[PDB]
Amino acid sequence: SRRILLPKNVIVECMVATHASIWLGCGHTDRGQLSFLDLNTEGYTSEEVADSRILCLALVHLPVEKESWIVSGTQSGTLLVINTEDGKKRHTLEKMTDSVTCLYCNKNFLLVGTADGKLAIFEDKTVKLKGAAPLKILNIGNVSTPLMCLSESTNVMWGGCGTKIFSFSNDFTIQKLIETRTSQLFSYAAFSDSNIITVVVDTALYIAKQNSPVVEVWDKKTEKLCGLIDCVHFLREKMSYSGRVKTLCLQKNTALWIGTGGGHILLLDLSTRRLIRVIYNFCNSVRVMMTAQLGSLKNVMLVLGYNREIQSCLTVWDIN
Amino acid sequence: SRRILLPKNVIVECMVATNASIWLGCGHTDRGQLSFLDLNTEGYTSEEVADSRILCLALVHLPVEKESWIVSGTQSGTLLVINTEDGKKRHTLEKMTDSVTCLYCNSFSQKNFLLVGTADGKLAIFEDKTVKLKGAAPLKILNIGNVSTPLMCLSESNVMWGGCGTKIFSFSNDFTIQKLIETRTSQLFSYAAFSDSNIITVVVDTALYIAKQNSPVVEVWDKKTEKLCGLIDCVHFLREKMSYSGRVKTLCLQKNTALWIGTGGGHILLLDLSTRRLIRVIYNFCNSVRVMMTAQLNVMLVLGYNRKEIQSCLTVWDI
Ligand SMILES: O=C1C[C@H](C(=O)N2CCC(c3c[nH]c4ccc(F)cc34)CC2)CCN1
Ligand SMILES: O=C1C[C@H](C(=O)N2CCC(c3c[nH]c4ccc(F)cc34)CC2)CCN1
Repeated sequence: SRRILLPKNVIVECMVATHASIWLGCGHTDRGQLSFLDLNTEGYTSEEVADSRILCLALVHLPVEKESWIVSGTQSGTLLVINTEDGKKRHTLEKMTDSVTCLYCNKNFLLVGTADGKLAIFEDKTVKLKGAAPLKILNIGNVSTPLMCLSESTNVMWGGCGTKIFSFSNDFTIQKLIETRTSQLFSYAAFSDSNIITVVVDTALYIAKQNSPVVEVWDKKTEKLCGLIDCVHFLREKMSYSGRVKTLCLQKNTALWIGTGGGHILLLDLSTRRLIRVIYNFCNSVRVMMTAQLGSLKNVMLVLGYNREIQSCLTVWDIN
Repeated sequence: SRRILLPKNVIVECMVATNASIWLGCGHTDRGQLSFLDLNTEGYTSEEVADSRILCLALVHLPVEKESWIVSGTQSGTLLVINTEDGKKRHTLEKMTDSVTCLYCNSFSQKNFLLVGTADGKLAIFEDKTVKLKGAAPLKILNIGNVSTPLMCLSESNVMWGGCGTKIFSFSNDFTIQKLIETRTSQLFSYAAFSDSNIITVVVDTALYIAKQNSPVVEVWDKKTEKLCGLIDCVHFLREKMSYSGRVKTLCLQKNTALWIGTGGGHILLLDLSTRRLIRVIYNFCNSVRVMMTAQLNVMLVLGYNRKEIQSCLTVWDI
């Protein structure tokens, strides 16, 4: 494990590693600032690239053309595309009707979730073209529901929109549309009515909600709540822990990492439904937890957390 | 509303309401001490009536015979029966094979019965007319558990429900266990450790609301399907001073769709069972809630204590 300290008062909204260095979208500013951290030298440089805050980052790599583009999704709905080699070669795709609240890479596609519950689908070969429009736009929700996340079993894709879990495929038509507010009977009502912030797909769908210590477990086939993981109880068995879930992350098979707003990390064995390890006070608050392929067969876990004046830290370890 | 302080260091294990008055079994002693509190004068009297701690109490009222008997279940298995009018009229019934952990008066159409739950998971049944007979033997003894599982609670809505270990049992007129639900399976939704704990209380309404030992979770079970149909987590109800354990000590159903939950921290939550929402919260009512029951003269009686010195209080209020 190696801990890299970012420059003081830097806030990271989003993060994307490149196959070592990471591209970061900054939250300490109202404009669109893109930063770049060299994992080796710990070198940090930044640039103001867009008028509004960069909320999402997706790296779009095109093998046939041997080109990689870093896509930034801003608060105003801008899709800014910068070439990873030459930064001078940059442009914007069709501007979204609302904030870009999600960016995911799926033939390959660039999926865009918006604050008004829309999903824009671009193909790899379309990302390269200025002002390029999507193949289609899926109106899943409304202006009061944002499309926050996307995931896959690792075809069939799963995403979160408001309090709903949705699935789509090759045809790009909504298949499963599960209302999760139904968990109110087993979970605390306020947590059930919160918007889905993250989704992880294994044998079931594990979902986290805004300001909630409860991870809801849903069956993919029955479309019913088949379980609950309450971080408040896993942490207490010091008593003041909010246990709010900020990040959900699957490791291989039957292992789920949970990062809390109070800066704790819990690892659960899904096969035995038992807490393996808890890392208390990892930092003051855990923000992002993701897997990254950094080189040839170099697979690593990245944790972004911050301390209390803000001090953001990036922890790196080999995912065994 | 009013607060009646008991003499300093008096500990109440059990209560039964009967001026308005209450019979108390004391927990500040290793012998059987039966107390009496006049709820009007606040007058307190007690007497050492048995050799071991009184854990349970029940009033057996025979309106035909025009008599009333207070039944005390002790730590050694004694069922001591005392006449409420003449305390010199007293006798014991057949001694139980272990501690008396539950006493309840129920009716079946119409006959009335005294139900005796034991620490070795047994249920002895005595018809009301049997209770006035010295050394009387029960009508039937049902083995629902073992020495590890105490029959801790008994309730009704005629069908009797109870809890023995982590199993919920049901029985009717025939006195034969009908439904036997394993609750350890709440583990998928509830925190496993809470699911594995023994049942300490059961309330019967449209569903079964069960509390478990050292648990902030009220498990809600469906009588017809015999499957979990809800959870009421008191830690989250109290939080939305975040350090509350929210451990359930008592459950008491008030009239039509309203449940009172008394916690170890001295808090009382009131929930509307039809809207599943919280009506009222009484934060730091006392330091810790022990007993919560309804008495027809109508009134809600709460027994709490504050703490080398213990001060028990009784709070009474018109419903
Ligand atoms: O769809 C399925 C998958 C089910 C399964 O095997 N699952 C899903 C439910 C999961 C779950 C519930 N409660 C938990 C508490 C802690 C914890 F780590 C995990 C859980 C455990 C894995 C079996 C039937 N069918
Ligand atoms: O026969 C029935 C009635 C059941 C019902 O209607 N119930 C049970 C579940 C209960 C419940 C869940 N979560 C809560 C949170 C607070 C609170 F006060 C109460 C609850 C109250 C409603 C349905 C199946 N079986």
